[PDB]
Amino acid sequence: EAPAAVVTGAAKRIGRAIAVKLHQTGYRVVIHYHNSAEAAVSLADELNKERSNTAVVCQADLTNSNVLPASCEEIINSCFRAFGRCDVLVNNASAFYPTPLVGKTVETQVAELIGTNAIAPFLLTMSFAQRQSNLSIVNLCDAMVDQPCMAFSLYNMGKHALVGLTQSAALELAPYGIRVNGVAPGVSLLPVAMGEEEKDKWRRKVPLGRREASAEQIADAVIFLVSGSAQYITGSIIKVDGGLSLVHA
Amino acid sequence: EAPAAVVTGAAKRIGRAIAVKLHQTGYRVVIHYHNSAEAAVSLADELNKERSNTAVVCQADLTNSNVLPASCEEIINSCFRAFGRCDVLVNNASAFYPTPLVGKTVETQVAELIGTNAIAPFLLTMSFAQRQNLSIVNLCDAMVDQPCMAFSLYNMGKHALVGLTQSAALELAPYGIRVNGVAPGVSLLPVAMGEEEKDKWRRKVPLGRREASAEQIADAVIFLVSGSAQYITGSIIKVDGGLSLVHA
Amino acid sequence: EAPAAVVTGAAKRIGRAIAVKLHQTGYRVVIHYHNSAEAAVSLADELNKERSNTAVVCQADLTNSNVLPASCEEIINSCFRAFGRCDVLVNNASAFYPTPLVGKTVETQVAELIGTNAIAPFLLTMSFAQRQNLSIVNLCDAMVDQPCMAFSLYNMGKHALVGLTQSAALELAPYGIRVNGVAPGVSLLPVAMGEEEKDKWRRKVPLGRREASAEQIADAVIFLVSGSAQYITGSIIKVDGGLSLVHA
Amino acid sequence: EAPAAVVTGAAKRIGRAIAVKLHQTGYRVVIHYHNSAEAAVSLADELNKERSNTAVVCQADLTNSNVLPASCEEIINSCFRAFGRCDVLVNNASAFYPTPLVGKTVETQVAELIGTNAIAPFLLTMSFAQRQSNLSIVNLCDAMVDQPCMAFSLYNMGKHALVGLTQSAALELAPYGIRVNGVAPGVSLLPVAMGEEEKDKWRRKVPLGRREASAEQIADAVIFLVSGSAQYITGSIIKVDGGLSLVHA
Ligand SMILES: NC(=O)c1ccc[n+]([C@@H]2O[C@H](COP(=O)([O-])OP(=O)(O)OC[C@H]3O[C@@H](n4cnc5c(N)ncnc54)[C@H](OP(=O)(O)O)[C@@H]3O)[C@@H](O)[C@H]2O)c1
Ligand SMILES: NC(=O)c1ccc[n+]([C@@H]2O[C@H](COP(=O)([O-])OP(=O)(O)OC[C@H]3O[C@@H](n4cnc5c(N)ncnc54)[C@H](OP(=O)(O)O)[C@@H]3O)[C@@H](O)[C@H]2O)c1
Ligand SMILES: NC(=O)c1ccc[n+]([C@@H]2O[C@H](COP(=O)([O-])OP(=O)(O)OC[C@H]3O[C@@H](n4cnc5c(N)ncnc54)[C@H](OP(=O)(O)O)[C@@H]3O)[C@@H](O)[C@H]2O)c1
Ligand SMILES: NC(=O)c1ccc[n+]([C@@H]2O[C@H](COP(=O)([O-])OP(=O)(O)OC[C@H]3O[C@@H](n4cnc5c(N)ncnc54)[C@H](OP(=O)(O)O)[C@@H]3O)[C@@H](O)[C@H]2O)c1
Ligand SMILES: Nc1nc2[nH]cc(CCc3ccccc3)c2c(=O)[nH]1
Ligand SMILES: Nc1nc2[nH]cc(CCc3ccccc3)c2c(=O)[nH]1
Ligand SMILES: Nc1nc2[nH]cc(CCc3ccccc3)c2c(=O)[nH]1
Repeated sequence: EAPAAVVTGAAKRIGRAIAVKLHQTGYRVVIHYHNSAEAAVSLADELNKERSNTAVVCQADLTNSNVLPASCEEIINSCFRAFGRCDVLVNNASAFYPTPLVGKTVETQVAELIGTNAIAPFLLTMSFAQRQSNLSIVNLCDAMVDQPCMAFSLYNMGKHALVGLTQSAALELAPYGIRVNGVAPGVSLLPVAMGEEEKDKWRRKVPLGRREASAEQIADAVIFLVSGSAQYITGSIIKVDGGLSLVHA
Repeated sequence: EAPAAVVTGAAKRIGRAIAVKLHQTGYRVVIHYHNSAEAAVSLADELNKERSNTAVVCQADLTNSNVLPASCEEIINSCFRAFGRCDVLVNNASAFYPTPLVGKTVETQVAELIGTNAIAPFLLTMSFAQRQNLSIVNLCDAMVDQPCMAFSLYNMGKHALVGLTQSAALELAPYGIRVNGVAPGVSLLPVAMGEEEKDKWRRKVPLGRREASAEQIADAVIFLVSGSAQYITGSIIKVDGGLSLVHA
Repeated sequence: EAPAAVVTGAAKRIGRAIAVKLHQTGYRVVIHYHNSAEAAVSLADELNKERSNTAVVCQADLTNSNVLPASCEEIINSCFRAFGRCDVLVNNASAFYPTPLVGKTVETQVAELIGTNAIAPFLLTMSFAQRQNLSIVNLCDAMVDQPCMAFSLYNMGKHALVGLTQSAALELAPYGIRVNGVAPGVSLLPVAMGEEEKDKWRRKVPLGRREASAEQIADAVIFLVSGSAQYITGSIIKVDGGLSLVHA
Repeated sequence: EAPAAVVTGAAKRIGRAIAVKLHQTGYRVVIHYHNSAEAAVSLADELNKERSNTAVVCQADLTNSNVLPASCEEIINSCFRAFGRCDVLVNNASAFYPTPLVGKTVETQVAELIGTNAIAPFLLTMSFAQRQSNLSIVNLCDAMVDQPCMAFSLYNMGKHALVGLTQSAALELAPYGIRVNGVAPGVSLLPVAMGEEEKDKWRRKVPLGRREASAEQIADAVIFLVSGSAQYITGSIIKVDGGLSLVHA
């Protein structure tokens, strides 16, 4: 019987690449999405045509609120309903936008940036563990946490809290045989609204190849961490940044 | 005239010591409190006896909610109202208790632990910078990489505080605002904790097999706000007696 | 065409497991040794039984001295003489004994601990890169920030090795050479160590309450040299089962 | 009885400013130098003029060799000889030059960069503690240690090893009442050999003030760590870099 994985924000980009690669490893996947309904349905269709009844979709908003604990519990329950088990959780969904210290209200920004990056992963970790072999959780972090982008405090705080969770959950869930790890990209798939000249500026900063990581290169590290080649690894953050975090100003 | 300082959770323990020591150095102080009104007033009385009209109190819940941004804005305004200036912000207030992954609802635990430790300091930082030797000092934790068992949300809150310290230091540097952290290991142990558990933590400490007094924590805060630290920003000073260096 | 790998201290324990797994993956291997001649030769015969002329041995002392650069140049050259190429360098050889701050002379301790853990890896890296999916893997230590009592020089050697990993990754990236690290917590425990002391360390480990097999360490090395890690440089992968996260 | 301090590389720049401030704090100082004989003697004069019998000089090469343990033993002995006590050790002396992986022999480069930045500090710490209130050691580290200069491997390795010494010695010497800390400058007094356009390039990188640290601002952090306001601080490294280490590439 095939193991099952939950991947958050899996409709497109890096989340999709992780969902695809986990499926290619033989996982049945729950494809979580928020707004991207068509891309999520289309991804599940491509994976179900490869192997029938191996991909389902699951809609949930991961913004912080008093109903968020129930939304996260349902995401996890949707895996057990469709596949009868949950072996892997991948915390990939993330809001990303500036919040300068000097549109959306601040309480909305806080709820989205901390909710998606830290609080939902915490509640998803709770539910994953409480619903319970090679069990593992993989958190999508940020290799640039110590060298943050200007005016991204709430986003930076969220990813720092995610490092804390990864270490805290690794310690506490180790007796239960659940490994908690992280993957930290530098520059991978750049924002869609980012101009090409701004893209190349960041590409030129990368020592290894002067380019960004492909989504597949991120998914490769996720797949290593969930495999039997990493059975002793827990509380480890693997940066996949091509040397970006090593370059001085 | 004299510089003014905002200290959150300043009625007792580490906050009180920071407030006293800032006052002794010549600062006028806002003593923020949530539940400890009497203690806050009695501290203010003691400081006002020393120098008239140099200490005020301020009440605010720092739990995460829809009204939190306004509460943080009024704490900062309270400093400008009393003293006409705000030079130092000390983010000391902090909820601390366990949250097992496997009583208070989880949404309330999130609101208090992430609220007091990370979100309130974020909102106070915003208000501090917006209203302008200016410095902010965040009360971190030296055991962030070696967390207490079942203290996930608290650990998440303190990790986020490190992130705020670094981000704020970067963004506020052009404005002349320095942002630093002080990370206690074991200082004044929780009032609830038992003597047995207290002495266990004390023997772990390489330096003197004792805990830090609150004023040893305050000494590091006093250094960071002074002219001796004019070039220091984005730094976190451990005050743990070597505790974080000890293996399992 | 089959790639080639140099593994230092490959006669026994972790280095042997790394040598075996690299060979099983399709690498031709230089098995470096210092004193363990019989074990190194025994491994080479084992591997050459599997595939003919795919393993050679290389004797060198990796203590710091004026002949160390020449020795490291010869180790790298032996891989080219045997196999016509050098694709992978694994710095595994390591001296490990206490050096109290308050037998060997101190200058021998400095030469041995800093030589094997830091200086030889630097000199091997120089010779590796100068001779050119190229990668280097350095054997670090997950407990580098929570060090064993009275192991100063060893801790210094391992800290310096983290420095080399980061510096070489930055500098050799234009050449397409990746430089990474594997950091074990508790793996294969010392040979003469009593099971009672062994169990004290095993009990410290959150994951499974046991030490890492040499094969589990080798697994992270195999991943870092593979095509699944072609964007990974300057990274240090902990294989410690959550040990570095446990407070005193 | 006024306390006594050893400052290595104390004839010029940061080391000199540390020696001066310590003297102003009431310490009697040993001025260690290697080649700056005129500057060291001149400094001892100035300090002895202000307060008689408070300053001596001590010449020593801190390059790694078999005689280095003896040289370090002698530097400490020189403090006990002049002042009858030794309360503070400041490890400031340091060689700083590129060692690309692809003018001196490599063996000489290894000996100077690892010797001065790591090994001599280790042997001085050993000799200091062997001869033993508020006793403390301050190691001059580097804020840019995880974001190193290109082609500075051996220097960077030496500074990394110095962080490890600071933490190891703090742990080990704690039962003896000896605190061991570090100060990590980012951009401070820029090297003499550097061009003025390079200097401005580095100055522009600094978030706080767009300038470098004066030697005195570095000395202020050293003075704090040796004082009674830091008697619970051990194994801590204080960055004095004006936020430089927080700036991404
Ligand atoms: N891309 C990079 O260069 C880079 C660099 C460093 C770290 N990372 C990390 O790696 C991961 C993947 O990166 P990425 O660039 O692929 O991320 P992304 O495209 O910016 O976001 C991934 C998904 O998150 C979901 N999401 C956003 N807000 C949500 C909300 N409020 N509730 C529920 N879902 C929400 C979105 O799903 P829907 O489209 O369905 O709404 C989105 O597709 C992220 O966690 C990121 O932080 C990426
Ligand atoms: N104590 C230690 O050994 C230690 C160790 C590591 C880190 N630290 C850090 O150092 C700082 C001070 O330590 P401490 O032990 O003195 O802290 P504490 O006693 O646990 O809390 C300090 C104050 O925070 C306020 N507070 C708590 N919850 C609040 C809420 N929901 N809204 C508004 N205010 C709230 C309280 O004020 P009211 O009484 O008025 O309600 C309390 O007096 C903290 O940030 C802590 O994380 C301390
Ligand atoms: N085992 C663990 O629990 C653990 C924990 C943390 C880190 N590590 C790291 O992982 C790596 C391997 O661990 P291990 O326990 O297997 O190592 P180890 O047995 O202690 O040493 C490995 C080899 O190093 C060689 N060596 C020692 N001194 C040498 C010298 N002066 N010149 C040349 N070679 C010398 C020896 O080769 P010969 O036999 O031929 O003399 C020895 O077999 C090491 O780098 C270690 O620091 C291991
Ligand atoms: N300046 C900065 O921007 C900066 C940045 C980061 C870290 N730091 C650290 O802060 C400390 C002070 O910096 P600095 O710029 O003042 O250093 P520096 O001027 O480059 O060197 C300090 C002293 O070290 C001595 N020295 C050099 N090689 C020696 C050897 N082989 N044996 C014995 N002594 C030797 C020299 O003494 P003599 O003149 O008598 O020969 C020199 O005066 C250093 O440890 C440095 O690594 C400085
Ligand atoms: N969720 C999310 N989180 C993120 N963290 C970092 C990124 C993109 C990396 C980047 C950051 C700043 C400028 C150019 C490229 C990113 C993203 O695109 N989405
Ligand atoms: N807010 C707050 N935050 C805190 N962090 C740590 C403490 C108490 C000291 C301590 C630290 C680590 C383990 C046990 C006890 C503490 C506290 O008493 N209040
Ligand atoms: N070279 C070498 N380096 C090492 N670092 C750490 C170890 C063994 C792990 C250990 C360290 C201290 C006490 C018990 C077990 C070890 C070893 O066995 N060999």
